[PDB]
Amino acid sequence: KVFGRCELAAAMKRHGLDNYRGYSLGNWVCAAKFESNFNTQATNRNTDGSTDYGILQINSRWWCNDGRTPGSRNLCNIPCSALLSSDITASVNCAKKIVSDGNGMNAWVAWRNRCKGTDVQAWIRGCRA
Ligand SMILES: [Pt+2]
Ligand SMILES: [Pt+2]
Repeated sequence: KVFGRCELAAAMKRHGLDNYRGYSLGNWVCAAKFESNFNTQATNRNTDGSTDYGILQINSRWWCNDGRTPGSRNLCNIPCSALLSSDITASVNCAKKIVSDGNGMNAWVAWRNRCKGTDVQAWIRGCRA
């Protein structure tokens, strides 16, 4: 599924991301835009043996188990295929775990590089809610 920005904002808001650990909703929508282009099926298969999965491009070395990545920690306790679902709940829950395990949104390179310190509210501006 490829989300619209406002639809994704509403789904993320239903799952408690607005102001989760001090990160406003627009930050999360912006991260998804630049990680995956809002595409729940996105994958990036890396040369290090790992793969990035789903709307938030969560990596298979630390966070989810794809069976094939050296050094697997599976800290979200989920198969990586769960992060390719059309509903975002597993990706949201794992994103919350990523932050809970010592990280800011700095854990997402696209957030640091394309959302950090910008007008992230542009991603929710004009959305119904
Ligand atoms: Pt889909
Ligand atoms: Pt939730």
